[PDB]
Amino acid sequence: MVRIDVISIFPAYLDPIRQGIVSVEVHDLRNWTHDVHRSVDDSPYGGGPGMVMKAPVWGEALDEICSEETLLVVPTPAGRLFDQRTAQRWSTERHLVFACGRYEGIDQRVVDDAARRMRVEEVSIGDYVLNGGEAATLVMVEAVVRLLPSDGLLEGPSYTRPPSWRGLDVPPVLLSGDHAKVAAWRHEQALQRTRERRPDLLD
Amino acid sequence: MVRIDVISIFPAYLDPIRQGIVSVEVHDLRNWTHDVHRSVDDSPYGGGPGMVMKAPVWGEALDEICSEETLLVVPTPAGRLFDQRTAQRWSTERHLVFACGRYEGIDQRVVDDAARRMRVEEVSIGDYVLNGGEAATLVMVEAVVRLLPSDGLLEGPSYTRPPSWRGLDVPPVLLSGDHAKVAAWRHEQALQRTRERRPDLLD
Repeated sequence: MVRIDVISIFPAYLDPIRQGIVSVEVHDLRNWTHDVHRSVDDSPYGGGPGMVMKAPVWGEALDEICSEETLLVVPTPAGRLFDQRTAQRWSTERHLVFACGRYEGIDQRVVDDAARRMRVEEVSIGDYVLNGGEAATLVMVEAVVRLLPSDGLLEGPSYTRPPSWRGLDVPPVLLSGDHAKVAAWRHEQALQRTRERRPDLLD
Repeated sequence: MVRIDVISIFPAYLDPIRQGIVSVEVHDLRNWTHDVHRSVDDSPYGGGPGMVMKAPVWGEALDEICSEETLLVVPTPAGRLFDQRTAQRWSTERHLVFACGRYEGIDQRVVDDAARRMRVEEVSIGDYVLNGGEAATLVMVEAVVRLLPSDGLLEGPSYTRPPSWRGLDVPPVLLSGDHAKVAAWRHEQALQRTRERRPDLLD
């Protein structure tokens, strides 16, 4: 079984996660503050365009939630790219914890301190800016949980009934179901589409 | 104002979207079926590992929701990569529609038919497999809506109080707040981190 914990200051963002192989629980980071403010952020050393999430609050939260077996994931645009190989690899773990940052991110010593007792990976789901880690966590959790109990080319187009719709016909090779003919046409289609859309996959 | 419509067979997945500049509305694709089954899929022409979403159901739904000004977005792993430039570009539109596919995707003639009357973009948020477009839509909507009323390097680490926590000290240059010194150290840090984590950003 995989146990998954998510720590966020916007726990309600993680409601779709719910939509004995996996266990999920969402935690409000403010539960580990000790002031009337329930403050989780403070000014950046050296100056900066926003606020940085406090290390003591996070340290206390990870002290409680994590053990030596935990794989701590930190969603951040400064991280390594998430991909299908990572999702598969994470699917073999027994405890995943997602630390969702807000504002300009989390004090770096959080990750350094945590790395003393567990494994930590800083990852980005893509080259775009979000308000925080929550949406990225939803994507990575979905990608992992679905793996629980021309491959380098894009998928080509798929078709179903009817054979003709609004003037557009299904390619006849697909209707004349010779397996060799279909596969050849599909590899041609996958090739052209990869060239058109993701030439980097060929370099 | 940007009007955003999302069409899905799992509309409840889009609840966090709610968390006069933007308008959001989620639609259940099954509302445009006309059979007791409320069937949205059928067998793939030429054979395939799963089912393909029907073109008539989708055509009817997009007939109702889209107009000539609509930018139709189709989340799919066969699409162009979503990035920050796309998010900015989409933020200038007046009507975004997200067509969330399930199973092996949507009959390709849906996109071809739609492209007769509107602009259509097939996009992927990253190189990983999800169960459907819904989670990707949450990511792209967040990325766009937040834009409404060493740049090639990763962000380096950020620090806030205290100056020493659990044996780990904030780099002294950040405490000795010379703006020139801070910036130089930060560009060095951003450089090394990009090299370590995303060498492709340098190629």
